[PDB]
Amino acid sequence: TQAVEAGEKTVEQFVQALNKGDYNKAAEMTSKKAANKSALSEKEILDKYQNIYGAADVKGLQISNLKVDKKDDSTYSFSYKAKMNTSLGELKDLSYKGTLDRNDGQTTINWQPNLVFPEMEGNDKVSLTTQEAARGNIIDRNGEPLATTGKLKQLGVVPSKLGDGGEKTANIKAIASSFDLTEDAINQAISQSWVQPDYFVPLKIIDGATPELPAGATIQEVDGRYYPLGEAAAQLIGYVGDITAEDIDKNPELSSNGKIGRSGLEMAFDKDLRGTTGGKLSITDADGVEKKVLIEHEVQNGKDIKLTIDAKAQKTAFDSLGGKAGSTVATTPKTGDLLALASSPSYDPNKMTNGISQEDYKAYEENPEQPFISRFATGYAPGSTFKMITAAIGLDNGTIDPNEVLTINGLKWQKDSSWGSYQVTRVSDVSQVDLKTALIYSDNIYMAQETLKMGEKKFRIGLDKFIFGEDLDLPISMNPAQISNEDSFNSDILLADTGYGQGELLINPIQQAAMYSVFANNGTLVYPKLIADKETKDKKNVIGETAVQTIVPDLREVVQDVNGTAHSLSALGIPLAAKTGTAEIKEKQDVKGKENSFLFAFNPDNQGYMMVSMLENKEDDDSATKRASELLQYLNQNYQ
Repeated sequence: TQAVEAGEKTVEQFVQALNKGDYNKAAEMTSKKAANKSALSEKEILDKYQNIYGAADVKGLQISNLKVDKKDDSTYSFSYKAKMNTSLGELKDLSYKGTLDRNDGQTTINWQPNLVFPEMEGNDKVSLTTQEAARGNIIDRNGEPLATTGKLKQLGVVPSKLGDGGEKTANIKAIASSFDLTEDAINQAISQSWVQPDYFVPLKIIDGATPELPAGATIQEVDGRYYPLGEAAAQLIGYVGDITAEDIDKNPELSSNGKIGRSGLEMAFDKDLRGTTGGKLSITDADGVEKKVLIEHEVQNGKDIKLTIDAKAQKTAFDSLGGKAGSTVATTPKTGDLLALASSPSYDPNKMTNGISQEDYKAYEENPEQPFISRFATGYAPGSTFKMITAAIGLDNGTIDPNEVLTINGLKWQKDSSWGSYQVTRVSDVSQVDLKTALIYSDNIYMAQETLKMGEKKFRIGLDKFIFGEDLDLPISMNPAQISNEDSFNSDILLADTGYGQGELLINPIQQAAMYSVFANNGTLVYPKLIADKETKDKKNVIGETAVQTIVPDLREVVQDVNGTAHSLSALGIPLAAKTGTAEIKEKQDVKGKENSFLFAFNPDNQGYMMVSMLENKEDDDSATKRASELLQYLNQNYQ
């Protein structure tokens, strides 16, 4: 027991040193090279672990069922079960045996080749064969490809077949002026460090038809991840990149020369799409002949993933933004299917995954509009579109009378003189404002007064019946919506601002479509759904059915009334109930009013579609309503 406990400590340190990848520290715990001792020296044990555990990508060696006895006077026998993770999976239940050595006051391990793998003997070799699994596809609700693996036309140049002098200058100009490529980049690619005279230097990937090949140009069809919608769904789908040496260290089950999802659904579903690597890890004889198989299973390709996205609605919603900063969400509000998740501006995922220069990558990250942001998953102030929620809350608790008319004089209003130089501002000087007039003209002073009349307690009681604080069950990384920073406003000004969707509210467009869905389900909140096979989840009795059948008739007037803020949508001639809205943000980059334009619209007859669009930091004379004409027509025809 005095030395049997110190012997178990030596086995614990030897296993730990192998687990931490430091094989030299484990080799120094072995006895000298002999017949009754260790079979190899210091550096020989090191190189054997570094080769075998390195080729199989062994990681995470942990043991159990450790038992150390006593064979001779200076020899203790140990044994333990162990498991490890390799390139082909898990090595469950491995019976290890060995003997210790209590020479002097330092116990060592009589190392044998059976400590690498159980049934290894002498000069036994280890081989590993692997077959890479094809990445699964991402399809829409109708089977259209959003992210598939197919053949790509690769344009390249051979420097030897270009010209010895003078002729090479005309061909580089003949290739740059025929494939829409930089004239100074074709010369730089053929003059890198890795380039040889007779090599094939790749350049650009031809998307559609291929033009005529000048002197030196040639096409070589290669395979790779292709995104048909391109930038129209870049933030949602994402892109895949080359797997690095450190990516394998975190997960040894990745292909050593495969593709790994870097963002979006390609990364959130990287396990379901990459499949599993097939092959065999076998111990062989000294002559190279097979002996014992440790792991073996066939290659299993990745499973396809079907979304609720509509490829046509996704491209229309993105193109309607015209490259401006903004986002658009289209849903079927009765089931929760996300028809389109557009974010603009965007980046090219095909150029991203098929070799991108670091100059074009710097343009993406240095763009002040930030095309890498998934704006449908970024928290914003909902804007004065939120006046629907504050009105519906006000109708349930009996605070707001739909027929009561407030008298508002001017464009600015403050409660008391204690507000200092702050005033709630409206755009239309309407003297007699009731609830219907406040929703048509988008009056902030009306809801600002009705919120203070309602009080903070009754306001939050109605607000807490929504999805504030909840984490939506979606494969999209996002933060939960919040009413404010703390559990109390502690400010009449902050309370009034929250009334018309300002203040410290933070709700991303996906969460907005969830809350606004109560107007298409008689007050029942329907949670959004991205995967097609998911079950519809709902939250009944968020607002009263009385408040819905009172606001929705008024929301029709926001489109039909000649002074309605969404009157330009009445040109469509379709049954529409909409609600506009703006939000003024005070950013510090250029001290000036950055205003965000919002639009919410849905079909009030069949509740077939629902849309929430936004223009971030909008230009002058621009709005989300000016751009929603095309998407609303498509959703009205195909989602009745």
